[PDB]
Amino acid sequence: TKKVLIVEDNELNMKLFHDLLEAQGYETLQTREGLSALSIARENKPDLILMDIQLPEISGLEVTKWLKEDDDLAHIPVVAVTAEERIREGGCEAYISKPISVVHFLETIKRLLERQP
Ligand SMILES: [Mn+2]
Ligand SMILES: [Mn+2]
Repeated sequence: TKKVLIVEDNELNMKLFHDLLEAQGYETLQTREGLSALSIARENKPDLILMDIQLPEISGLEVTKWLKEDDDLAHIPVVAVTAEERIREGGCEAYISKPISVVHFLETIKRLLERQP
């Protein structure tokens, strides 16, 4: 089963993302903090990271830089959740804007998670 690490401080958004991903048969890991996301990634090896760029304590883009600096985490695709240029340059594979489109969101994540090994 593929696992998606969701980094989102907002309860409503976290629940929406979790519900949508669970419906697809994916397992999820959850946290509201950028630093914790790094720790969790090293302890549970997620297959994709859904990163809110607008976290209250830190920029998700700075967290993404730390991910790319780690030899074990650099390969994990990161999808930014923003409220394209900056995100792509930051190391994110794609971006999802809010209000999010359910189909666009799922298509984007499946495209990155479901490809021949
Ligand atoms: Mn948020
Ligand atoms: Mn669940």
